[PDB]
Amino acid sequence: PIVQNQMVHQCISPRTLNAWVKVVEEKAFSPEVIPMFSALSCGATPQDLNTMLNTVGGHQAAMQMLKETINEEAAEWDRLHPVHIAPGQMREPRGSDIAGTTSTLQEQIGWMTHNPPIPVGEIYKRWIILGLNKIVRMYSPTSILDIRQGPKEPFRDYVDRFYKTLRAETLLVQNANPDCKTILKALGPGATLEEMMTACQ
Amino acid sequence: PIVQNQMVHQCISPRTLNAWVKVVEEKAFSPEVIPMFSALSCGATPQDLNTMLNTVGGHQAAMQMLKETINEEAAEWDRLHPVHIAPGQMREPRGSDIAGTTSTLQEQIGWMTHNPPIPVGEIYKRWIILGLNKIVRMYSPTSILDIRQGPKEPFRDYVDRFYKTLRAETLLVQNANPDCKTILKALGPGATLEEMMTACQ
Amino acid sequence: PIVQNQMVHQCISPRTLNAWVKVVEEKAFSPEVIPMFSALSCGATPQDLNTMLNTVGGHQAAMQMLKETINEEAAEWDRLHPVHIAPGQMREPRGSDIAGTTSTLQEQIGWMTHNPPIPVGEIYKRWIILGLNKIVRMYSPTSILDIRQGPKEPFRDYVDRFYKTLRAETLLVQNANPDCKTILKALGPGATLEEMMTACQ
Amino acid sequence: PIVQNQMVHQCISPRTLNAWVKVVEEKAFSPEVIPMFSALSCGATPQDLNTMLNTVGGHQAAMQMLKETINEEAAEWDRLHPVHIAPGQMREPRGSDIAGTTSTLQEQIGWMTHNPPIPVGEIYKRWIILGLNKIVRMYSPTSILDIRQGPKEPFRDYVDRFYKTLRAETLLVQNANPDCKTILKALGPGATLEEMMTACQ
Amino acid sequence: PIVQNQMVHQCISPRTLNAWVKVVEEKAFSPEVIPMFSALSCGATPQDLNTMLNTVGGHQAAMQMLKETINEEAAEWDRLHPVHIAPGQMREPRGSDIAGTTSTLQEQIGWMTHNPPIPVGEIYKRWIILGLNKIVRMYSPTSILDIRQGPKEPFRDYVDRFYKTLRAETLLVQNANPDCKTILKALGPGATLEEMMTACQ
Amino acid sequence: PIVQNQMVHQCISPRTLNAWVKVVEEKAFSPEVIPMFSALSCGATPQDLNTMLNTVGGHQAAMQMLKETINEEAAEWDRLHPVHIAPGQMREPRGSDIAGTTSTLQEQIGWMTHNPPIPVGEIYKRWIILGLNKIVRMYSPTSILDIRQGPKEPFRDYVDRFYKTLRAETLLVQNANPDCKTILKALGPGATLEEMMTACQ
Repeated sequence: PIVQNQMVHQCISPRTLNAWVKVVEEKAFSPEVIPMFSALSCGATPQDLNTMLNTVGGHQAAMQMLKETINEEAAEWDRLHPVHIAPGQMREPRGSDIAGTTSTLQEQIGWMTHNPPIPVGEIYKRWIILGLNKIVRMYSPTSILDIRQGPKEPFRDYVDRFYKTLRAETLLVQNANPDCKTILKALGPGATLEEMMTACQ
Repeated sequence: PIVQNQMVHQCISPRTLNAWVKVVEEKAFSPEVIPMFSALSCGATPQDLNTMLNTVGGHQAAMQMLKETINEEAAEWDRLHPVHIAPGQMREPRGSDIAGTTSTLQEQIGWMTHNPPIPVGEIYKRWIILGLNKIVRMYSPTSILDIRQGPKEPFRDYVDRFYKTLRAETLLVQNANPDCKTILKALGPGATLEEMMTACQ
Repeated sequence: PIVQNQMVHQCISPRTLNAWVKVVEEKAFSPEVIPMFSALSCGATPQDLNTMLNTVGGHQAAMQMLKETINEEAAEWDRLHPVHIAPGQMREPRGSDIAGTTSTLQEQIGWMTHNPPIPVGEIYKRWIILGLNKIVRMYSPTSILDIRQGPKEPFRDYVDRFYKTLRAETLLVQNANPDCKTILKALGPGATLEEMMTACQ
Repeated sequence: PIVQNQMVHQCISPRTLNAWVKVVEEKAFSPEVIPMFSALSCGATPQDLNTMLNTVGGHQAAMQMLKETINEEAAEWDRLHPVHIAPGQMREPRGSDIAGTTSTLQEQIGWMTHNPPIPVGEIYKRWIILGLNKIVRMYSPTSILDIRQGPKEPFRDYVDRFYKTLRAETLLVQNANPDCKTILKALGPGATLEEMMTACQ
Repeated sequence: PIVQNQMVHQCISPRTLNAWVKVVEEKAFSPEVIPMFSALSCGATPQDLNTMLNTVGGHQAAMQMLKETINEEAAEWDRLHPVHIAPGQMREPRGSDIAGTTSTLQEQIGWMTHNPPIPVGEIYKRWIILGLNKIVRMYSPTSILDIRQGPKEPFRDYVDRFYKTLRAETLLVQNANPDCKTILKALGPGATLEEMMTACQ
Repeated sequence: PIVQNQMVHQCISPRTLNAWVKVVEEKAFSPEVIPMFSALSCGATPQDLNTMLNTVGGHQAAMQMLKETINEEAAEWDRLHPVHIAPGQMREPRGSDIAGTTSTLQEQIGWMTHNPPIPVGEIYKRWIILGLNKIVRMYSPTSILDIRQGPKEPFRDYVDRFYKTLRAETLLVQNANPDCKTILKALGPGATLEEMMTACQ
C-alpha cells in the first residue's frame, strides 16, 4: 500500500495477505466479503489489488468473470481518456495500467503520489468491486420471493433470512406466516421494523 | 482511524477488523458487545464505522433496525443544523455526511482535523450505539421478573443471572429462595450486595 | 492509554482487549488475575479502565460489587477533596470524574498530562484493585484450616494447595500428615520452606 | 528485506518466515502459491530469497529443479554481462552474485541501494518465479482436455475446475454436458462467461 | 521495560505477559524455562519482574520458596550497602527497593536511567534466577545415578536422558548397556561425544 | 539483536523466541531447521544466540555435542588471535567472549558497533551452524545408497526422498525401478532433472 511516513510505499503485510485468503475460504462470495475486501485493501496499489485477487486459489469461474468486468471498465476508461514520451516525465495511464498489468510499481507510485494525484489504486478498486458485486449477485442462492416465514419460525429468524437475501440479491408482511401477518396487518401503516419485530415476538 | 504522528489517517487494521467480526459471531448482541464495539472503534472515521457494521454477515434484521435508528438521528441532526460552496473551503456536514454515506474519506478527515474539529466520527458512533442499545434490549431473552433463585441454586449464581438480565434489559430479596430470603430479611435495611452474598453463601 | 512519543493518548489495543476478556473467562477471580489486570492496564485512562471492566460479560454479581466499592472510594475522595469554572482552565476532578463516569477523555488526558500531573488513571486503578481483592477473597472456595495433607499426598502438592489457599484468602506442620509431621518436628525450629520440602520429599 | 526509514536493510520477520513455510505445506505448488511467494518476498534481498526457498523442508525434487533453472538464468546473465577491483569501489555482480551464493549481504545492500540501483533482489526473484512456474506446470494433475462437465454437475462447479486446470497448465462449450451444451449453443456467438453461467444455472 | 527511543519506560506487552504464563503452564520448572524467563524479562524493571512472577497461578510452594531466596539476597544487599533525604535528589536503594516492594516505578526508572546507572532491574533478576535455579534443582525428578541405558534403548535416547538429568541437577560409559559399553571401552581415552554416539549408533 | 534506529540493541522478541523453540519441537534436526535458525537469528548478539540454544528443552545429547564444536572453534580462534587493559578502552575478544560466556552484553554491543566493527555475533553464528550441520548429518536416518524407487512408487515421490536424503547427508537412474530406468537410459546423456521426471511421469 501507500501510506504516510510523506506518502510512501509499504509492503503488503502477511497479516493482510492471510486475512483476505481466509475470508474467501470461509465466506465465499457472501455479501459481507466486499466491505472486508475494501478495508483490507486500504491504500492499495494496483499491484496490491492484483496480489489479493491472485492469491485466491478457488472460485476460478468467479475470478475469470471478474477479469471480464475489469477489461470492460478498462476499455471504457480508454474510450474516455485516450493517451498520447517526454524524457523524465510522467506518462498518462491507460486502462491496463490502472489494472496493473502493463504498469510498473514505480509508475503506480508516481501516479498515486503526484500533485495532483492520479488515484489509480482507487480507480482500479472501484472496477474490482463492480465485478465482485456481480458475482455476489450471481451466487446468491435464493430469490426474495422464496423467503417466507415458517409455521413455527420465530419472526426474528425470518427477518434475518429476508434481509440477508435482499442484501445478496409490504413483501415482509405478505411473506410472514398467518399468525404474525394478522398481528402486523393490525399494526396499521407506517410501522418501523423494530415495531413489527416486537409485535410478532 | 485518525491518530497522532499531527493527527493523520491510518488504515483500519486486520486485527481490528477480525476482532469485531468475531465478537459478533461469538457474543451476538449480549450487552458487553457494546463496550467492545466502542473500544475497537477508537478514533474511527464514519467510513471505519460503516466498515465495521458492514463486515457483519449475520443478524441482518438487527442491522436493518440499526440503519433505521441511524436515519432517525441523521434527520434530527438536519433539523437542528441545516446546511447551505466557496472554492477550496470546508462545507458543513449533513446527517448522511456524518453517517458516511454521502461524504468522502477526505471530507471526513477534513472535518475531524479542522480547528475547531467537527468530530463526525464521534457523532456517528453515538448514533450507532443508540441503535445498538435498542437491539441489545430487544434481544434480551428474559424479564427481570422471571429471574428467581432456584431451590438449590447457589445465591451467587442467582445474583449473576439477575444482574446479567438487568444489564440486557428489594426485587433481589423478593426473588431469592425461602431459605436465603429469611436470612436476607433478618439482615435489616441498608445491606450491601457483598453483605447479602456473604450471608447466603 | 497514555504513553510517550511527549505523553500522548493511544487507543487501547485489540490485543489488550482480548487478553483481559480471556483471562477472566479462563481464570475467573483466582488471585493471579489481579496482577494481570494491573499489567494489562499499564498507562490506562479511567475510560480505558471502564472499557476493560465493561467488556466482561459474565460475573455480573462481582461487577456490581465492584461498582459498590468504587462508589465508596469516590465518596471518600469527595470528602477529602471538595471541588469548587475559569474560562480555558482545568477543573478539579471529583470522585465520579476519576471513575470516568462524569469526565471526558480530553479532561482525563488533561489531568494525566498536566504539570504537576493528576494521575486519575492510577487513582482509579487503586480503587478497582481494592474492589477486585474483595471479590477474590469472597470467591476463595476453601479455608486454610481445611487444607490438610492427604495420607499419600506428596508434600509438594499439599504445600501448593496451602499457599494457593492462603493467597486467595506452624499451621503448615500441624496440617501435614503424620509421617511428614514427624519428620518436620524433628527438623527443629527455624527451618526454611525449602528445607521442609526436601525433608518430606 | 530493504525498506525505507532512506532505504535500509530490515531482518526478515518470523511472521513472513512462517507464512511462506505454511503456504507450501498447505498448498504445495498450486498456482496461487506463486503470487503469495512474490508478495511475501516484497523488498527481499537475494539472501532473503534463499532463506525462503531453503526453509522449505519437503518437495526436494522441485527444489532441485528450481536450482537448475536458476543456474540456467545465471549463465545467461553471465553471457550478457561479463564482469571484469578498485579499492573501495562497487564490483559488478555475476549470476551467482545475483543468486546470492557468492555475494555477501553487504554487497547485495550496496547494489540494491546504489544510484543508479542494481535491483539484484528483483532480478533473482524473476528467475525464481520462472523456475516455480515450470514446477506448477509439472505438478498440474490434469489436462484441460479431461475436464468435462458431469451429468449432474452444476455448471459453476465445472467452470471452476476448467479454469483451475487452465491456470495450472469453445472448449468450454464442447466439454459441457448435453443439456447445458444445447442451451449454450442457442446463446449464439459472443456470449460472456457471466451469460453462459446464468444460462446453465 | 526500559528501552531506547533516550532510555524510556515501555509498558510490558500482552505478548510478553502471555508467553511467560504459558511457558510455566506448559514446562513447569524444567531447566529451559530459566533462559526463557531471562529473555522475556529483557530490560525489565523490578515492577515488571514482580508482574511476571505474580501472574503465575500455580506452583505456589515454589513461588513462596522464591520469595524466601529473594529476601535472603535483599538482606545481604542491605548488609553490604546500608542506606542513609535531600529535596529533589535520588535516594539510595535498599534490598526491598531492588525487589520492587518498597520502591515506586518512577524511582526504579530514576535508578535505571541515572548516570551512572544503578541497574536495579538486573540486580533483582539475578536474585530471581538464583531462586529459580534452586527450584529447578528441587523439582528434578531423577538422580544422574539412576539414568542407565536400557537393553534395547538407542544410545542417542539414553544420552538425551543423561544430559537432560545433568542439566536439571566416565559415568556415561559406566551407565551404558553391555553391548555399547564394550564398544565405548574399545574406543580408548579421549573420545568426543560425537565419536561415542557414532560408535554406538 | 542489533538493528538500526544508528545501530542499537533491541530485545529479542517473544515471537522470535517461540518460533525457534517450536521449529525444534516440530522438525528436530531436519536440514531445513538450519536456514530457519540463521534467519531467526538475524542481527543476533552472542547473548541472543545462547538464548536461542538454551531455550531448547529436548535433544540434550545434540546440545552437548554443539557445545563441544563451539569450544573447538573458540580454541582455534584463540590460537589465531591471542589477546593481551587501558582505562576506558575496548579489549580484544577471546573465543569464550565470542561465544558469549565470558563477555557482557555491553561488551558485545561495543564490539558489534565499533568502527571498524568486530562482528562477534556473526562469528559465533558461523561456529554454531558448523556444529548444527554435524548434528543434522548425524541424525540423518538413511543412506543415499538405500534410497531406491519402489515397484509402484511414483518417480516424483522417489526423487523427493532421494534429494531429501542427499540434503541431510547416475545414482538417481541406477536406483530407479526397472520400468523408469529403461525410459531414463533411453533419454541419453545430459538430461536435466525436469526431463527425467517428465519422462517417468
